[PDB]
Amino acid sequence: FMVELSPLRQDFVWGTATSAYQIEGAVADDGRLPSIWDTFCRVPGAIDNGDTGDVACDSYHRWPEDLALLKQLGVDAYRFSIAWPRVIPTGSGAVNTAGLDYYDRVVDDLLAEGIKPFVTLYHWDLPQALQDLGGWDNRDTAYRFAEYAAVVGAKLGDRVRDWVTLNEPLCSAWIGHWEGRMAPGITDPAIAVRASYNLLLAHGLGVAALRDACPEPPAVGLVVNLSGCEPASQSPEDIRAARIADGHINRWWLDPTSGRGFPADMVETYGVELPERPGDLEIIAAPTDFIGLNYYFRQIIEADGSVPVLGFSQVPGPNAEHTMIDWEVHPAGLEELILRLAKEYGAEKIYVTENGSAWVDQPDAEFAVDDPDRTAYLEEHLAACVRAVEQGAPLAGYFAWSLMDNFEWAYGYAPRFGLAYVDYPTGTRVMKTSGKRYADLIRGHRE
Repeated sequence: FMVELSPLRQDFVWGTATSAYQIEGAVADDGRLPSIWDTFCRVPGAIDNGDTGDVACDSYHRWPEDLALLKQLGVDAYRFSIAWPRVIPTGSGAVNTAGLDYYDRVVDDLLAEGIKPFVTLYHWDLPQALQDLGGWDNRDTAYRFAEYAAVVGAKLGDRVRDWVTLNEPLCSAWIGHWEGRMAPGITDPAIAVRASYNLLLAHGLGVAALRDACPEPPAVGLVVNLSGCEPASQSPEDIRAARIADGHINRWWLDPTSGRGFPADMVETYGVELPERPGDLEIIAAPTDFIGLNYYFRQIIEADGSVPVLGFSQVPGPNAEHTMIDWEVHPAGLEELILRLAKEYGAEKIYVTENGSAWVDQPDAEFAVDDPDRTAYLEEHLAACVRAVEQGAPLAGYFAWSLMDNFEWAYGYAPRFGLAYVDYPTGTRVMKTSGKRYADLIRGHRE
């Protein structure tokens, strides 16, 4: 199968994405202080194989090697994140000049190569100093986030025009504070629900901070990892359970940012008093210029009385094709979610801010990798994007996760998502077949 991209407008944005803790390393260099992910990597058992982000791809010191990959791809845009503890290391007060200078240089270099920066402010690396004050269960953290947004926007917002406040708040809130599988490893539904609230408040305060501080008017959006939630059977119980999952995974984030309040069925499900103050709903519903869809899989849901509060469990998806971390391959789910954002939520501009897959790579001695399953996943999901556009969706671009292999959180380095292979001992990056195919597809679209 070879995807046909001609239905996409010529001003479609072709991109690829990374995040700071996953690639930068240099965790103690040039004024950086620890994040909650530094701390989590010191907890025995938290990360598969005892991996850490201490070195990762060493992109703090090897940024030109990333830029070389970006030029080889011919992407129009690069989505990367700013490390809060590199810029305001304690989360309050003093700005770390050297840290902010790094990102200033990245922006200039990208623009010199004709590549637009898409900047994520928060990609999970909360300063540990703020976690020591209660983290996202302290409303003050949202105001610290807004201050950080204003610092970064004032510095970069003459050149950076495209901004993400938070990446995947579901992961920060539910996986970081309910499941405990991501930093800070808390397992408490009440803390988790309050954290989800303060995260959404931080999003809204951050939108306002960027519009106030950027020298040129910013386009700002939230990034959410959505999954269609489908019942394992047509029993009334499974249908209802899948709808609760839909609230937990999708509507909890989309409804209040769209001005529809928090979904009443989920408020009743959680039974947690939201830490709400007058005016907060208007802040959370701050007007945005796009919505960022991260998509990897749908979720098949069954009713499950053994799961406290939620009463549902994910079960395996039925498609034969699964990635190395057992994520079902289902490109139709990407088409469907793009259309749901356009139709049900009236989204005026949608980006696929992440999509990609991890497979076992077999490099040769010079790190060349032929990755046919990663390539096929890419082509099939691009075809789903094309179908959504043909049905009227305002899809403005697509960002491949990821530019190169990197630290995949509690999985460690085992799942390689890169379009380019990374030899971690040397930092050598070598484009895989998938990345070369992506470059060919971009070129063919522009021709």
